[PDB]
Amino acid sequence: RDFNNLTKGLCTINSWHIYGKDNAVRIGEDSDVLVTREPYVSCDPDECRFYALSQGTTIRGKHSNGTIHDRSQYRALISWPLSSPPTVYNSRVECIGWSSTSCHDGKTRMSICISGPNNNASAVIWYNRRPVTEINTWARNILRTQESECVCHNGVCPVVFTDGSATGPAETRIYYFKEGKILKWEPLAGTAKHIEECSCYGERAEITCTCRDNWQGSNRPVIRIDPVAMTHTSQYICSPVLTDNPRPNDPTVGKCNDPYPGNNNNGVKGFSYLDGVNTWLGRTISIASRSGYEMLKVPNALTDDKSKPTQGQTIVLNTDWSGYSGSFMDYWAEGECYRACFYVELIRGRPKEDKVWWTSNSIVSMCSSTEFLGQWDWPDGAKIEYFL
Amino acid sequence: RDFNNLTKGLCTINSWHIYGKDNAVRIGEDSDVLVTREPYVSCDPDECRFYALSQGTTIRGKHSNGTIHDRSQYRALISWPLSSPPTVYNSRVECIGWSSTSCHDGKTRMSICISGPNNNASAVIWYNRRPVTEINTWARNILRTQESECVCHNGVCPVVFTDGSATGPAETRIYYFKEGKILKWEPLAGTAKHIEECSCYGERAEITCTCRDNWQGSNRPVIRIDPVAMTHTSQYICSPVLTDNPRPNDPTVGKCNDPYPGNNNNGVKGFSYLDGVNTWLGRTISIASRSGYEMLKVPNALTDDKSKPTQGQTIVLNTDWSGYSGSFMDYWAEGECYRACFYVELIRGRPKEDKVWWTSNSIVSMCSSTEFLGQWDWPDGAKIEYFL
Amino acid sequence: RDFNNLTKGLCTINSWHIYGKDNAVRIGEDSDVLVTREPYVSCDPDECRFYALSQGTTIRGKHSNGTIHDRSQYRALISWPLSSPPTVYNSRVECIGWSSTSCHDGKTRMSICISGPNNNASAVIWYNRRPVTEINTWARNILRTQESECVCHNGVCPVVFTDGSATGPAETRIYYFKEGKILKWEPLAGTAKHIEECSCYGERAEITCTCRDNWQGSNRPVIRIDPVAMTHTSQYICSPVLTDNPRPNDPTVGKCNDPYPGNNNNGVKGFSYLDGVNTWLGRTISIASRSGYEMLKVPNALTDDKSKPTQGQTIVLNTDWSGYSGSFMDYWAEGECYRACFYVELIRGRPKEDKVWWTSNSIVSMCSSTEFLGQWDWPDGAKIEYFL
Amino acid sequence: RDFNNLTKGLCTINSWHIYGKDNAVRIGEDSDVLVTREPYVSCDPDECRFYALSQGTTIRGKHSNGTIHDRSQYRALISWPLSSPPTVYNSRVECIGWSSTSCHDGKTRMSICISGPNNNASAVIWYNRRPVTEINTWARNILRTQESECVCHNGVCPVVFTDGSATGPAETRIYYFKEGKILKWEPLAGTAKHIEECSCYGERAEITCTCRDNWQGSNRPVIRIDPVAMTHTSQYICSPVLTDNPRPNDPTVGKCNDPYPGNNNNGVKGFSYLDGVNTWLGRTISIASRSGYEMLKVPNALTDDKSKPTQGQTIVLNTDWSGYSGSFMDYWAEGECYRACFYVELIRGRPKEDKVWWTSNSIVSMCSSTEFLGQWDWPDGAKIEYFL
Ligand SMILES: *[C@@H]1O[C@H](CO)[C@@H](O[C@@H]2O[C@H](CO)[C@@H](O[C@@H]3O[C@H](CO[C@H]4O[C@H](CO)[C@@H](O)[C@H](O)[C@@H]4O)[C@@H](O)[C@H](O[C@H]4O[C@H](CO)[C@@H](O)[C@H](O)[C@@H]4O[C@H]4O[C@H](CO)[C@@H](O)[C@H](O)[C@@H]4O[C@H]4O[C@H](CO)[C@@H](O)[C@H](O)[C@@H]4O)[C@@H]3O)[C@H](O)[C@H]2NC(C)=O)[C@H](O)[C@H]1NC(C)=O
Ligand SMILES: *[C@@H]1O[C@H](CO)[C@@H](O[C@@H]2O[C@H](CO)[C@@H](O[C@@H]3O[C@H](CO[C@H]4O[C@H](CO)[C@@H](O)[C@H](O)[C@@H]4O)[C@@H](O)[C@H](O[C@H]4O[C@H](CO)[C@@H](O)[C@H](O)[C@@H]4O[C@H]4O[C@H](CO)[C@@H](O)[C@H](O)[C@@H]4O[C@H]4O[C@H](CO)[C@@H](O)[C@H](O)[C@@H]4O)[C@@H]3O)[C@H](O)[C@H]2NC(C)=O)[C@H](O)[C@H]1NC(C)=O
Ligand SMILES: *[C@@H]1O[C@H](CO)[C@@H](O[C@@H]2O[C@H](CO)[C@@H](O[C@@H]3O[C@H](CO[C@H]4O[C@H](CO)[C@@H](O)[C@H](O)[C@@H]4O)[C@@H](O)[C@H](O[C@H]4O[C@H](CO)[C@@H](O)[C@H](O)[C@@H]4O[C@H]4O[C@H](CO)[C@@H](O)[C@H](O)[C@@H]4O[C@H]4O[C@H](CO)[C@@H](O)[C@H](O)[C@@H]4O)[C@@H]3O)[C@H](O)[C@H]2NC(C)=O)[C@H](O)[C@H]1NC(C)=O
Ligand SMILES: *[C@@H]1O[C@H](CO)[C@@H](O[C@@H]2O[C@H](CO)[C@@H](O[C@@H]3O[C@H](CO[C@H]4O[C@H](CO)[C@@H](O)[C@H](O)[C@@H]4O)[C@@H](O)[C@H](O[C@H]4O[C@H](CO)[C@@H](O)[C@H](O)[C@@H]4O[C@H]4O[C@H](CO)[C@@H](O)[C@H](O)[C@@H]4O[C@H]4O[C@H](CO)[C@@H](O)[C@H](O)[C@@H]4O)[C@@H]3O)[C@H](O)[C@H]2NC(C)=O)[C@H](O)[C@H]1NC(C)=O
Ligand SMILES: *[C@@H]1O[C@H](CO)[C@@H](O[C@@H]2O[C@H](CO)[C@@H](O)[C@H](O)[C@H]2NC(C)=O)[C@H](O)[C@H]1NC(C)=O
Ligand SMILES: *[C@@H]1O[C@H](CO)[C@@H](O[C@@H]2O[C@H](CO)[C@@H](O)[C@H](O)[C@H]2NC(C)=O)[C@H](O)[C@H]1NC(C)=O
Ligand SMILES: CC(=O)N[C@H]1[C@H]([C@H](O)[C@H](O)CN)OC(C(=O)O)=C[C@@H]1O
Ligand SMILES: CC(=O)N[C@H]1[C@H]([C@H](O)[C@H](O)CN)OC(C(=O)O)=C[C@@H]1O
Ligand SMILES: CC(=O)N[C@H]1[C@H]([C@H](O)[C@H](O)CN)OC(C(=O)O)=C[C@@H]1O
Ligand SMILES: CC(=O)N[C@H]1[C@H]([C@H](O)[C@H](O)CN)OC(C(=O)O)=C[C@@H]1O
Ligand SMILES: *[C@@H]1O[C@H](CO)[C@@H](O)[C@H](O)[C@H]1NC(C)=O
Ligand SMILES: [Ca+2]
Ligand SMILES: [Ca+2]
Ligand SMILES: [Ca+2]
Ligand SMILES: [Ca+2]
Ligand SMILES: [Ca+2]
Repeated sequence: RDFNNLTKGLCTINSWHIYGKDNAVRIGEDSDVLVTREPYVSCDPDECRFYALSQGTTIRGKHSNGTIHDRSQYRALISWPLSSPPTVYNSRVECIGWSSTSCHDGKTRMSICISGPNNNASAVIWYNRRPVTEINTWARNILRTQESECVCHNGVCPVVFTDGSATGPAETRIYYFKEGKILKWEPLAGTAKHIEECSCYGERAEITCTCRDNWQGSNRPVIRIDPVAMTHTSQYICSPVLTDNPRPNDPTVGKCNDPYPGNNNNGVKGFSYLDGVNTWLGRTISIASRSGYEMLKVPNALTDDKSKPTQGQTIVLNTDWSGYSGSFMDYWAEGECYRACFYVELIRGRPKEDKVWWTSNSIVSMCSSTEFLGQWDWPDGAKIEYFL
Repeated sequence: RDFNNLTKGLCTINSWHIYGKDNAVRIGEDSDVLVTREPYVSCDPDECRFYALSQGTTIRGKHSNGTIHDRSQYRALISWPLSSPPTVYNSRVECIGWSSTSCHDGKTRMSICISGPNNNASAVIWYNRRPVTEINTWARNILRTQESECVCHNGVCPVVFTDGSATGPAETRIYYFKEGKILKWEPLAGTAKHIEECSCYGERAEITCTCRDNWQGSNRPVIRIDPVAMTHTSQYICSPVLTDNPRPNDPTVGKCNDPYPGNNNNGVKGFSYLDGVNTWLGRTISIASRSGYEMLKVPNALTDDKSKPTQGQTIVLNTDWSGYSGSFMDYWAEGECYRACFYVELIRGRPKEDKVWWTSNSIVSMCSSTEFLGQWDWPDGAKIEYFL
Repeated sequence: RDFNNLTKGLCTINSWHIYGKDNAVRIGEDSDVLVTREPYVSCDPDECRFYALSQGTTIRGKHSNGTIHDRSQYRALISWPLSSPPTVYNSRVECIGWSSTSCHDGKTRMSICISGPNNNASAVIWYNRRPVTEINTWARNILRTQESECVCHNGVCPVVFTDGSATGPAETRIYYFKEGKILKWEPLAGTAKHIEECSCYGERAEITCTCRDNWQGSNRPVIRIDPVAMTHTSQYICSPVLTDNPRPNDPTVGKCNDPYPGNNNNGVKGFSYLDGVNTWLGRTISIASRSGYEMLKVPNALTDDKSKPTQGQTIVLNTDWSGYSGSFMDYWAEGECYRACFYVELIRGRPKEDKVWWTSNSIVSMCSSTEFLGQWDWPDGAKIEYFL
Repeated sequence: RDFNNLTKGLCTINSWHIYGKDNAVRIGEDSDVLVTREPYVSCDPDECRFYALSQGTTIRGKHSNGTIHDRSQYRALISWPLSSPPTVYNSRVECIGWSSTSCHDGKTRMSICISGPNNNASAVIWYNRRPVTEINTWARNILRTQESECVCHNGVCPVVFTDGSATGPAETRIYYFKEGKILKWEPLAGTAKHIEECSCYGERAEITCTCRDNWQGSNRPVIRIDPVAMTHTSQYICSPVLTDNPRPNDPTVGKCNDPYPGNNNNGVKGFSYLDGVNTWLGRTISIASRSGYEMLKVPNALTDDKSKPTQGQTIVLNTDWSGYSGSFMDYWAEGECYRACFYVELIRGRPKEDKVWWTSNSIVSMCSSTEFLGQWDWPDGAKIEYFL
């Protein structure tokens, strides 16, 4: 109807309740479930759906062999009903490509897919399910974007892209789209030194993105965007509670304007909700691999370089595989505040489970509760041996 | 449009006509049908659908091994088109969890799913397909609810929950929700001594629930709710025609305010329509197991401790497996009265049929007729041997 | 919107064009297609769909063994998109039972399914997808109905039922329903001596049904109904071009008011369009079995006992299996006349092809053209050997 | 709402961006994907879908054996969601037949399917999903049409048909339909000597069709239609850049009004966008077989007999199989110009890959960009060996 405006603040997060879970790998053992990875969740004014990058083959299909690879001509951004698995028969293709983002502006949806060879990729921006704008690679080195939803404010939907090295300085740009057209773009500014896969959310006319510094940081870079002025700033989460992976053990003091050292050229897409005392960080339990997942309440994590946890909640046990994680919220829910939500990608198969030739995942998603709810762990649930 | 009000009385039940049957286990022998249990039926103003707790795997899938277990992280409340089987491709997830209830208030639907470990479960109340309220376990011992539809009156939808022992006194609460928010809750009152899995229906601004006294009763406890005053009473069906299972043989006089003895710590979800002479009780034919199913007209069963049958109808032969049963009605049908309906869960597999490693069910459902219709029996129809 | 009225006459039939074909058995060899039989086609104001009695199992499923049987608790009337096959995932259950009819009155649809044991069957009449009326068996000997669409005029939808012997006089009734309620019913009148499976159509406020005299007639009985006066007449098609099956060879003079002799206690559901010179009869090519299918223009067939063909069109070769056939028309099409249509059930499996343990069918459907179109034959197309 | 009018001109084509890709053969290796061929794409005012001629069997199905054949009673025009594969469960049958065309006029869709034996075929024209007009074969030698979308202007939708020899002069007709009824038809005029499978598009009240001269031409015949005057002209693309297949090597001067010689009695459906300097031609890279695919910017190709490429883009490598290609545009997109689009049919199986007994394809589709985008190649992606 009218463009949505980020007029509410976040609800108080006292715990996390189960929101969605598709048990895709369990079900796909004996049904036509597509192989995927890089999932996320995004809402329309009347529905919330699961999203992911399909690999263009079912898990039991022979073409599942080799799906550990990230970029192929057989990938596409698909969406499907909440908590259902991504099947051949219920998956709606939003666009073709191996890197994506998508968000609804209140009137209709914008989806972006990047495709092409490493030195000649291009982004196609779709709006109202039609292609509207295209952007060619500017650094000719894997043009790539969020892998989770973007956020809109009065028609303006900022999106973070990176083109260039994954192990040195790269060329990150913040594009401001409206109805799929480019209003403006700016090069990354601030103190974040490397940006990849931003996880964003909005509240009170401000959009916050927690990203991945693949080059040197084990703390996460943060980009805060003003969608009206179409400007931004960047820094790192100050807190010593490190949230990338792999990462060194937690120190007692973090870094606010530089990558916290110890691990180079690697990382995992992640997220956080930075809202004063109502601050919660997500991270893998393991400092070595994408194992387990927990939420930690770390008051003022963004600005306090000595901030430590005051509460927490385990989402996935350290004895279970996790993966990417990102933020989304139902901006069209009732009430006076936006309920923070996130999803965790539960990766199965290669490289951790190499008895199978494929790599896929299932999804688990939670939203915040003002109650202090009891906790459960939520594993993918499949038995690899069944696939042998 | 407007909240539905229970303005009609029940139609006269002179017999039962076939309403729906999904033949899920038969069909699922060679199609992607989800393993389920704890099914029910519930209507929206423009459609009636089947509901159940999925086990997050197909019947032929290898992950079907172990589905005799009731609570796992892979369960979810799903709904699907009337008389179709619950397939991977047509099942809509309403929420995640291992205990549920759901009902439409005339404007939109409220669904409730409980999840978590035994000592830390929580209920999430969804309204208009969005999470609205959460309730943490109060007795830290398997927070659980109806496993069949709730009933609404002018926006108020009462729901019965139990937390605590299944073999001694527990903490049952009646919650009064409106638009997914809690208006009030009260602890169970009256003479019912233990409450589990209430089966409810409404007529003339009163909601009647027939439940399961797992601890000591072979007669069924009854909770009658006033959704306007938001108050209730409880007692037992007085009739000597005992309807739980397992149960002792029928005596000549029942008990009105105490559990009828003979069988402890066990039972099955069941239901009844208590409307003076127009009273009909459902029960398994077997007093020992979930075998067979019959409807018995027992005038004034609720208040007459010597009431015996005056008419009956066999639904499932004693040589066929039955299971849970519950009430629902299409509150949005035409006419001057509400047509009583019920479903019977036809459980197949473990523990009765242990040649297979799974446990699932199909559904059969009937509604009342003012005619005196001929009767047929309605078995699940599948051949276990085909699954070997 | 408003009830449809049969205000148009039939279009001139100069030939038949292909309308729909689902290739169900071919496709079902490797997909989840339900076993069916007794199919038909019926239109809603905005869509035309295929209908049939499912057997509650897929063709490749092990439960397909035994589907030669006509009445079981696993059957149901299902409908699905035009020319798609009846799959587990796209079939919508209209009601439960082993004999049916269905028709749209312009506002909504009425569907009728009969179920139960041979001596205690009952019909449930659904309207607007809700059960409204029930009728108990009156002769306690396989209450049965059309197996093809009924026809409505200003809300009144007549339906022909038969209860009683299939090899002697039976009790046939014409019920006049409106909004699923019984307005009136009358016992069969006229000279038709036995009635089963009527195939009907309407034009100019008159409904014509061509049925099956199972007891003695090889010519087909005809019931003409006035839906306003709610009265009818019956006779036989006078023409010597005999259209039931099995049947004796064609004579030079038929019978107008009595069954044409030669074959007893057997037959096949069939149809015709009786409109003066614009008269076309359908029939199997074989006089011995349900083999082949042809349309013959037989001017004044209904009233001329010496009428012979003046034109024809082969639909299915005598070297291919056919089966039931019936009439339907899209009463909501544009133009000044109703275009006559029909379907032919292409039965595969038992008893003619007993190397497989199942019995199913596919559907082929045609409508009339005012052009004189070239002809093709339309076989089921499946290879039984593939199923071995 | 109102009939669409071709009021815009083509957007400037500076490159081609990926639009859709269904990876049908890859996915169908382990899911119920229908065997097809002769695909295309066509838009409705609110959705764009993939179209193709099904073979009435899945790829893994045993009935896939023999699908190299073009005309059978088991074929049908089906459509399905953009970039999804054509599955048994998501494919909507538009009509029955082995040659087709389809287009939306702004209000509703017209679909045409031709069926029958070679000497007695007939076309049935459907409008608003109902059969409206039928046309009998006029030359009794494989009545055939476009195999890609038609184009409408103010309700008038011209369609090119050919009946007669494929290796000598034939009888081509241009039919002008409106609401599925024939307004007028004319015999082919101009200098094109043989016409088959026209690929059309519209801009500024003119419809341009690039077809296939199967008899003698390696250059492509072009028919330009005035849908208001309902008249046309025909010629050949003058350019020496030859675009049919097989074909001789490119000369330095082409032919404007006669077939360019060198290859007889063969060809492939193809297309082009003829718009002055904004002219782009599609063609297989191989001059011998349906291998590879490229787009070439050939300014004034239609009228300049010496025109050579000034820019290009590879779509499919010469080491990958291609096939048919055709034009379509989303006439209902926003903006001031129509964005040129095309699809390429990626044929797999027989005759090029005869280790399998079937012939099918997948689809890849692109639209133009005003940017100069980097290029990628888009193969079908399946491994034939997996099917052995
Ligand atoms: C029923 O359900 C309820 C609701 O969930 C359950 O109650 C919950 O219980 C949780 C577990 O006990 C609890 O979560 C913990 O909260 C701690 C914060 O609370 C405590 O501190 C504050 C502040 O002084 C007090 O006010 C408060 O009262 C508590 O005492 C967190 O500190 C916990 O997280 C830390 O521990 C877990 C291991 O359990 C780690 O995985 C996590 O990463 C944290 O520890 C690491 O990081 C810190 C920060 O840098 C380091 O100091 C520390 O050494 C650890 O570092 C190592 O490990 C990390 C990760 O592997 C690695 O990166 C690093 O390098 C080091 O190797 C935890 O979050 C909930 O808050 C609580 N909720 C409520 C409402 O009560 C209840 O138990 C359930 N009931 C039953 C019967 O089960
Ligand atoms: C065509 O269709 C029609 C329509 O369905 C068919 O007609 C129906 O026929 C039914 C079966 O005959 C009939 O159902 C029975 O009705 C009895 C009530 O009617 C009779 O009593 C009244 C009152 O005096 C009379 O007015 C009336 O005229 C009749 O005489 C019920 O009593 C029957 O239920 C009892 O029997 C069945 C076994 O058949 C048990 O399964 C059931 O539980 C009841 O019996 C148990 O319970 C009582 C109550 O405590 C005990 O007293 C008794 O000993 C039994 O207890 C044992 O078993 C239970 C269960 O296992 C166990 O818990 C306990 O411990 C003990 O071990 C039955 O309901 C329909 O009413 C009738 N309908 C109509 C409209 O006529 C017709 O036959 C069909 N035609 C054909 C040709 O098939
Ligand atoms: C391109 O397509 C066009 C369009 O379809 C093709 O043209 C069509 O060709 C058809 C076949 O030739 C033709 O159909 C036949 O029409 C006959 C009627 O036309 C003739 O008679 C009239 C009247 O005098 C003339 O005006 C007219 O010009 C013709 O001469 C029918 O009589 C035909 O049906 C009879 O024959 C077929 C066998 O071919 C039987 O299957 C059928 O049942 C009819 O014969 C039986 O029944 C009669 C009636 O009782 C008996 O008299 C007779 O002995 C047969 O009885 C035996 O068989 C039956 C069935 O098994 C059994 O029950 C009984 O006991 C006996 O054993 C036939 O319908 C179309 O009308 C014609 N259409 C047009 C517009 O022209 C064209 O050929 C195609 N082109 C190519 C190149 O292929
Ligand atoms: C990142 O992406 C960008 C964007 O895609 C990439 O840049 C693109 O690069 C393309 C390949 O280099 C280029 O495409 C070529 O363009 C040529 C036209 O440009 C040139 O000429 C003009 C005019 O003088 C100049 O202005 C311009 O600057 C260039 O110099 C075309 O001529 C090319 O097509 C010809 O070559 C290809 C083989 O590469 C053939 O397949 C094709 O059919 C053409 O050649 C045949 O046909 C002609 C015409 O008759 C004959 O003269 C010739 O001998 C060939 O004939 C044989 O082969 C055919 C086919 O098999 C057969 O039928 C015949 O009988 C003969 O056997 C080609 O289209 C893009 O334009 C360019 N785009 C842009 C915006 O720059 C960039 O490289 C990528 N970056 C990286 C790092 O990869
Ligand atoms: C979001 O905020 C903008 C204010 O900028 C609102 O957009 C005014 O809205 C009315 C109705 O659409 C128009 O008459 C104005 O011209 C609108 N736009 C602007 C840019 O001034 C918008 O309505 C708000 N969204 C919601 C849901 O209230
Ligand atoms: C079919 O015929 C009946 C005439 O009997 C029409 O029903 C009059 O229609 C208007 C609008 O619905 C009302 O004000 C009258 O009272 C209607 N009914 C009767 C029974 O008199 C009906 O509209 C016709 N159907 C169509 C499509 O025109
Ligand atoms: C466009 C692309 O390839 N994205 C990939 C991303 C990228 O490699 C990383 O951001 C370092 N540059 O890494 C991962 C990953 O599981 O780690 C998966 C993504 O598919
Ligand atoms: C929440 C839960 O576990 N419910 C289970 C219920 C419960 O055990 C009983 O109410 C006794 N407490 O029993 C049964 C059962 O088939 O008997 C199945 C339910 O899944
Ligand atoms: C209700 C019922 O059984 N109908 C059956 C019908 C019936 O036997 C016949 O009308 C003679 N009475 O016959 C046939 C048949 O293929 O011949 C199939 C139907 O399923
Ligand atoms: C109606 C029909 O058969 N069309 C066929 C067409 C035709 O043979 C050609 O136009 C020469 N006449 O050829 C091809 C082909 O792959 O080459 C496929 C089409 O199915
Ligand atoms: C089918 O059922 C019959 C009868 O029970 C049995 O003899 C036969 O072996 C069965 N065949 C299969 C393939 O199940
Ligand atoms: Ca399968
Ligand atoms: Ca890092
Ligand atoms: Ca009990
Ligand atoms: Ca007969
Ligand atoms: Ca040629």
